[PDB]
Amino acid sequence: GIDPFTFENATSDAINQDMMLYIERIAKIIQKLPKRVHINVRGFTDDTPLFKSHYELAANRAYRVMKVLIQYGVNPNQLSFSSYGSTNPIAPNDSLENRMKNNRVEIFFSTDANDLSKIHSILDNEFNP
Amino acid sequence: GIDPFTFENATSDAINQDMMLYIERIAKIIQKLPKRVHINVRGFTDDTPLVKTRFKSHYELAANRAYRVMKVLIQYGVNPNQLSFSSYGSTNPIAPNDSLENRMKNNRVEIFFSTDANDLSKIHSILDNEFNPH
Repeated sequence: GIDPFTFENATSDAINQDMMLYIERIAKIIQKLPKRVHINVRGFTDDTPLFKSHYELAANRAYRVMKVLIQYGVNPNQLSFSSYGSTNPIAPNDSLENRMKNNRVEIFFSTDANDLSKIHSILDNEFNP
Repeated sequence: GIDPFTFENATSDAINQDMMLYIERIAKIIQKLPKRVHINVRGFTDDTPLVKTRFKSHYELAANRAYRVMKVLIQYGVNPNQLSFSSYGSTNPIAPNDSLENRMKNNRVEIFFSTDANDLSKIHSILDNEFNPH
């Protein structure tokens, strides 16, 4: 299914060419969804020491991804972004591997139950050969 | 006292030079505020039916207005963590949509501050210092 947008280094909001292409793919998918469906782009970090806060770094990540989605044709009306800083990690900040996991941006869908079926179907088909 | 960013007509999302200069003043003030104060950049339209535009609803036009203003604030150094944008479409007009000149007033972006009661005083002072200097 949809993987989060991972960031290569703990302290950067830079998006490499591979994630740029993956954001483009998701943008195109988003434009197939019902118009009443909105997308919240959520930014997170690990607890790597530092940007004057992890909220700032997360916000930049999320904002940048949102900007890329709009560049590739997602309607701004459907979009928002949010920063979660170093909170709500995918995994404890134990290892290199777990920390790297936590530096990411995730897509949340806002949908009624009818459109939820339609998103589900589109995503199930998009990511299953 | 502090005016909205008013757009040129019912369908424009263009930010002209006068508006860039005004957005820059607001970016300046934002960077002086307490870190706990956040800013919501709100976009609006009149209720004129959309013609000669790209732009399938007033919500989409209002969103691009607000988004574009927000991008400019960030260009001028406002921290994205303190920012969001919201589209209100043709809702919550400032003027009745009864005449052409009143409708034109509704095509705007407004800056909302999110603040606790203690920081509110600091914001007021900062706004005063910028927009009523002496």
